[PDB]
Amino acid sequence: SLYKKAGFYTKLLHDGIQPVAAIDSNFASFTYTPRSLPEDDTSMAILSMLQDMNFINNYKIDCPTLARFCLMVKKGYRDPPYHNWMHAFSVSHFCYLLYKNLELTNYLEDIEIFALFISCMCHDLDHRGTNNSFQVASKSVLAALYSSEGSVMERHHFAQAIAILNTHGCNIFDHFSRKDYQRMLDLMRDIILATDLAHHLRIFKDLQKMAEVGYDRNNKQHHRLLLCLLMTSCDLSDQTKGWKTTRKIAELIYKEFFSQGDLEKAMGNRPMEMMDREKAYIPELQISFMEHIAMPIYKLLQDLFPKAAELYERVASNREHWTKVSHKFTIRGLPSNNSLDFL
Ligand SMILES: C[C@@H](Nc1nc(Cl)nc2c1cnn2C)c1ccc(C(F)(F)F)cc1
Ligand SMILES: [Mg+2]
Ligand SMILES: [Zn+2]
Repeated sequence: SLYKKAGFYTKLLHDGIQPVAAIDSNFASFTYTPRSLPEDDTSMAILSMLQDMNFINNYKIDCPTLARFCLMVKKGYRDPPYHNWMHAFSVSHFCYLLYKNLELTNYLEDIEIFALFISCMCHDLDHRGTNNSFQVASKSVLAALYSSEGSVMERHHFAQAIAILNTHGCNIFDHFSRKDYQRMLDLMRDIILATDLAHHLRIFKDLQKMAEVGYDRNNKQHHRLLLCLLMTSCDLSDQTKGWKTTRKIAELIYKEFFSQGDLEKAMGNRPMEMMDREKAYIPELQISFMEHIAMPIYKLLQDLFPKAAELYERVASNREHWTKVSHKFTIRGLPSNNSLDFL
């Protein structure tokens, strides 16, 4: 359960921002797997995405400041199996794919899309590989700061994002007017807080109604709900990739969950069954997560954006693959080598 912080640029500045096609001809497609990209090329890819969406020119973003901001955000992640920089990078890449493939500009303001992308980058900053319940139980400093207000980790992720903006030479919004600077902070707060599953469970019935009635670009509330739905679709986007991606992410997520469970046992507390390596049956848990959480999110995305149908079909297909493969996975927890390659 020990996950370290690596701390407390020229290669990015000299080698100019790259055209996205030079990274991969499939870079702007829903079939691209951003986890395939070498970790050392991810900061360059973030810059390339912001340039391709024209955010650097439209918001007059200072490129050295942007390069420093990206490296600070990258260094802001610990190394648990799942909630690391590669997860934030892949979530950020999905936001870019929604911009490129759906008609985001016809649904949200440019500032809201910029905020969605920056939030994707920051949304799990300094994650400890433990959930909100653990913060409360371990009586952590984060729980002391935020438990009474809800969404402990998510409030921390946003505070970490703010601390980066406040770091000398990293303020990408420095030249913004007081009103626009504040709008960026408010958007980043609401978007990061939307990543708490408990918040998604609370606003579901309303997302279910926005799609039932239809999206209205003039309803300020429709903009807020959409950002919540889009942020959760970026968060769970590993489920929209190929079977091998969902299998590898299940391995990473459960290795992280099982480490929390071992830690709870060491503290003399009984962990949730899904976090207990002696009780959890991964295929059943994954199928339940896809049916209750991931599939309804992509079904809503499909209802609002017709071009998003392929995303929902891929999630449904992956859920079908888990059912069919379950007969070959006869054990609770993970095998001795922590790998699901046998599937
Ligand atoms: C922390 C993460 N939890 C998961 N739990 C399980 Cl059982 N499997 C998972 C994930 C993520 N990917 N997979 C495959 C999470 C859940 C819901 C959301 C939200 F709904 F809000 F979008 C955001 C993150
Ligand atoms: Mg999170
Ligand atoms: Zn996340």
